[PDB]
Amino acid sequence: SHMLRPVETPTREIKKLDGLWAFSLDRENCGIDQRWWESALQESRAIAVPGSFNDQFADADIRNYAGNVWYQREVFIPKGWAGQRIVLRFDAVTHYGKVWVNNQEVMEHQGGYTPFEADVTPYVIAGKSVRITVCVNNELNWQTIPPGMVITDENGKKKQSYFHDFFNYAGIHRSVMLYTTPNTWVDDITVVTHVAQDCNHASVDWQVVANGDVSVELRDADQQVVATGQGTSGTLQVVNPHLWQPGEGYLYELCVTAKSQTECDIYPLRVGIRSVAVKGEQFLINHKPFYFTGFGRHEDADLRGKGFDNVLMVHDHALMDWIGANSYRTSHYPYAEEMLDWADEHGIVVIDETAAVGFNLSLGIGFEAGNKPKELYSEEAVNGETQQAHLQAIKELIARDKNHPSVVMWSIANEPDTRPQGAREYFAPLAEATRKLDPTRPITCVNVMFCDAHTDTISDLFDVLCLNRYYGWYVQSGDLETAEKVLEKELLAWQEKLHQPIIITEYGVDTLAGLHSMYTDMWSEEYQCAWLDMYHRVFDRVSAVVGEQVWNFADFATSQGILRVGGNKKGIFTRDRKPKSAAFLLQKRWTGMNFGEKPQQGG
Amino acid sequence: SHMLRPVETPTREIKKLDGLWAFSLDRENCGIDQRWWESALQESRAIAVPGSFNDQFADADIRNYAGNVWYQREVFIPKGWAGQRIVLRFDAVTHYGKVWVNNQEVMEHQGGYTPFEADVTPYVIAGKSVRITVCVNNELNWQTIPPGMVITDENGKKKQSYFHDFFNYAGIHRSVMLYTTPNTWVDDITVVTHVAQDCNHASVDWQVVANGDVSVELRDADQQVVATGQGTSGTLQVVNPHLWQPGEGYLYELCVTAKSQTECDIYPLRVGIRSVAVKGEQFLINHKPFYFTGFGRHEDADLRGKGFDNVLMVHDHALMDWIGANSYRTSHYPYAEEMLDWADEHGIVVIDETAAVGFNLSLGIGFEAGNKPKELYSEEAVNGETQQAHLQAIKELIARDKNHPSVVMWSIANEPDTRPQGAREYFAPLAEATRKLDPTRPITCVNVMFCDAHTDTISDLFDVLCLNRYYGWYVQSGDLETAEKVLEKELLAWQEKLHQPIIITEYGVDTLAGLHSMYTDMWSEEYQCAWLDMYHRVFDRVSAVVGEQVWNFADFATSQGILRVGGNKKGIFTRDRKPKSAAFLLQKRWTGMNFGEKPQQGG
Ligand SMILES: Cc1ccc2[nH]c(=O)c(CN(CCO)C(=O)Nc3ccccc3F)cc2c1
Ligand SMILES: Cc1ccc2[nH]c(=O)c(CN(CCO)C(=O)Nc3ccccc3F)cc2c1
Repeated sequence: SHMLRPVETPTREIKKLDGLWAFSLDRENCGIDQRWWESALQESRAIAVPGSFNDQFADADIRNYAGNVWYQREVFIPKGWAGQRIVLRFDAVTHYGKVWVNNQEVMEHQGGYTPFEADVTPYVIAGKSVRITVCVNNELNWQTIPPGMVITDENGKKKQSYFHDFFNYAGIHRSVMLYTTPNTWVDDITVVTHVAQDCNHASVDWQVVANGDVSVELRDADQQVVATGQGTSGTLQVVNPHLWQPGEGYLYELCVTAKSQTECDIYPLRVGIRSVAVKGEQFLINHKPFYFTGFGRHEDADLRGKGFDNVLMVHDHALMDWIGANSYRTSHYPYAEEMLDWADEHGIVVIDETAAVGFNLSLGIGFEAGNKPKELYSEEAVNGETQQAHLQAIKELIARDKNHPSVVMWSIANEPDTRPQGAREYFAPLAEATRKLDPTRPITCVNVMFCDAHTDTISDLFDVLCLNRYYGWYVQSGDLETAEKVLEKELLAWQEKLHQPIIITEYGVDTLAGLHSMYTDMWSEEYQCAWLDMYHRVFDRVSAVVGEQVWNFADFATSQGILRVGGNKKGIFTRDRKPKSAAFLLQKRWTGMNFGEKPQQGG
Repeated sequence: SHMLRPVETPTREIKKLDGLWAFSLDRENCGIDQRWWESALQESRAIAVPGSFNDQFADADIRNYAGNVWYQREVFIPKGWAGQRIVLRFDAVTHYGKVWVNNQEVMEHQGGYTPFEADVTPYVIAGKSVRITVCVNNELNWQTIPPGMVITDENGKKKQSYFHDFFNYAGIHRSVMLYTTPNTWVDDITVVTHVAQDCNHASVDWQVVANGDVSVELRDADQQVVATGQGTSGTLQVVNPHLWQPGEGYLYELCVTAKSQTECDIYPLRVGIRSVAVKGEQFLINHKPFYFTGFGRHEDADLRGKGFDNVLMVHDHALMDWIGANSYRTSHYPYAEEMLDWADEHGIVVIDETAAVGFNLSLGIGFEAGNKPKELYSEEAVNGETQQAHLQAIKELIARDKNHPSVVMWSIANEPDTRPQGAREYFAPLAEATRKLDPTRPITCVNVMFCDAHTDTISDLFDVLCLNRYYGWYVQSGDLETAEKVLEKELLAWQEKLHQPIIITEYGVDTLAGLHSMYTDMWSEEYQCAWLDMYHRVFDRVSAVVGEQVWNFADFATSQGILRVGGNKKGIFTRDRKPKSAAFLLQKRWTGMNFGEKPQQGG
């Protein structure tokens, strides 16, 4: 369906992200049989909502819970919403959630990171109080988008196992909200920006009205009409542009309007006039070679898990600003739009990624049998339905983010095993579909290291080569000398094989804050510096390398294991955002370069 | 003035705590002169708002900034607030704030932990947007509630000095909002709940209205009318009840109804049926010998400072609950109301405290530079204005929390130096006025240790004896063997002198998380455990001691100094809420007792 971020013009939001809701588990899964959405959640406890439910209660049982949980709260409908289209919207409900407005089911959704909404007008009376019950499921299987395997022992007690690194946090991670629109209302927009060697060109507009005549107009930062248009679906505006630039991110405003014989609708969409294209080994932005620096990030912090927070966001962007990072990838799932809005406004360049991580049965900490399917691409494991769900995930992401200028490329997935035979058969259609859905952005699929230049089967189907490389860590452990020979050899292989622009989208080493060593070995702050330093020497020798995104700006939680010391420690910053010495290393290299430009080969 | 916690039926809130305001510093203090509230803040940046401005940007020059900062924001006013009361309310603006609606100065407030509000109807138009500018000041001087001394050096820059331990966080710490009201509006309510010997008794209701007849109806949790009152002036509803007990905390809902011939105003007030008093050497909640357990706390956390957070609140309470804490103190300032709303609902007992802290001038080892007034109570320093401002502080807090059943006691001040001359003539009037503001709750002043039995001039004026003691820490450094003698010798010296209930409001020791020592010495977890043990042993032998609160629940930030290792480390939990070995020690002692019941000497 159509998706537009709610703003407040003839429209209005009652946030209802207002924190406190009632909360209780369903350990027996009799919540639907007993119709819990019909009565006050019995035996419930307070919970904060935008957030993960796992960490809020310092309870291991609640944290490791698999299955259904229930949220609930009563809210008032603004009396002034008398005759309006009243919509209930969840910016995210991790993995699955079903919604009842007082014994009337309105929604159902299967993906944890994108919004779903429903017209609740016929089920809400303006000025009264309603009972909103959400049932949330945090289970993964071979058709869910991060694939997964829910294991159930002889006792019936379920247990979630997955193939990605980060912890499987669940719950309502983002805002829920009631919002208003007139019965004639803009409900879908699509803007393509074009540019021709930086003096003028056009923005195609494509508008889906909920039954109205649409007019449109483009406004400066100082709010003046620089262009104007009429008609529905089709338009091309022409300009003398202030281009959206990685540095500043100048934004115009396209004000879309929907007119009945009786009702108006005004929707302002921030627009960034910029071109994103690949030419050979280069990633051109506004027809200029751009060099990515920054992080693979995560949505993760103490207490709130993947729950959104404005302070966290403000702080992290201050940090990424200080350190000199010009980019990042929404590591492994669509991030909260607030992030993309920030990126739009501050000129931050983003690699937007689906939640499609886990395709791989070969990332294992060995020697626990842990029978996984023997065929990755097979009816048991990654099958036709999976491909659909995957396709669906791509659709829902693009539908949401197609208009963000900050997004400079789509990432279909992260580290699938591309060796097995069905790999190319599974991904080819997804690469073609993605291009259909958005023709205006280069496409990528993040590559795991054991599917190297000689064994990978998929990378030619994409535009930019995004590599996850750990030479000197998981392999050639603690050996910088040989890791460097391999890294550079593998990069040159990829260069000559595909002649695409290479971005190292992951490189980093677990590092204990405060672990110092004269011998500069693996888990020490000094090693993290020596490692990163070595990678950088290599990158500056390889012309096709067009980007470097360190594996993790900050330590994050993972599933328990012998590889993970209370989580992943590849953070440049700790989880409470305190900088390891590598932070200062990067700030020198990144602030030291000419902005958005690859280093001549040496200082 | 009149303060009511906004709730939602004939009233509606659009929370302006939509994080992301415009923010800037005014290092030239020329914003007021240049009328910054008239246009958009130039040289601004996004800031999340609830929460301190200090830490959001990982910047020292902003963290330590003293002077004025500016918050700005725009907000559409709801169409449905057609001809209604529109009230702009800030739950807190640390220290000072001046507010402008577009160009209209609508507000001004000194005090940082209590709300203020005003009617903005004439300056706002429903259906339109309005610009909101807030000038926030963090400066502290002698006539301020947290007293202090700002020193402008030869250069044009200010540098704040103060006398309390915790860091001087500032900014908009709590919810800000627009909330609506009919023109006939309840604007004040006061409730006193008398009980006697636990079979039955009534509640006086007394309230102020904007011209409306009041239908006062008391309700079950089940919404059944268990009593009814009549008349805009008060009542006595004498029925047999369900007591608000510390264990579970039952709650009645007294609905207050104001009426005009044209408009009707409904307001639900949470009412906890309980009595509180001092009887000899006992604290009697519902006529029961109680025993306080818990912490002295602080509004403090990573990144956000003293800014409120639902997750943080949900988690901390999960901890206190788990560890066995049945009570705590709003240490050194009025906390956000949510904390008390939560305490009411969960039967959490709460010693409410004013921001009166810093009244003392001998409070450290200063190696550093002379002049700091000579006479604490003197026109130089703590004087007429300062007793006024102090009174004003007692007023506002009580005007807000007089109806919170969790509040079982008022704390006038913290660690005042009561040896100088004016000490007794200063606190006597305030001690008198407080009871005159609320005679339903006992009152205390938290005592510093160098005012001890033979030297404190001011304890007799209060009902309960609250003592901060570090006998094994600041003095008798690391000698549990003598620290015991002194402590008991001291406690028994207090008992015989005043014959009041004794609560140790502060007892704890700095402890580096992860510092272990076979020698069980200072700043080691082992020591912290041994120290707290030693105290418990002494409490267990003084029949007068009715309450124990460990020093801080969690490590927090302080001003820079030799005694503060990256902040006060006296937390039982670290700042990110990870427990020190003392947590499990307290766990066993606290949950191990009978609820609200002192051990039988020993145990
Ligand atoms: C050349 C080669 C061959 C085999 C490999 N196998 C691996 O597992 C990994 C680690 N992998 C990171 C991959 O980039 C990870 O994320 N691991 C993980 C997570 C949860 C449980 C157990 C786990 F090992 C690297 C790897 C490299
Ligand atoms: C018997 C005696 C005599 C003199 C003393 N002087 C002190 O300072 C303290 C410490 N005090 C806690 C009081 O309970 C504190 O809060 N200190 C502080 C804070 C910031 C900077 C420097 C600082 F010393 C105790 C104390 C005891």
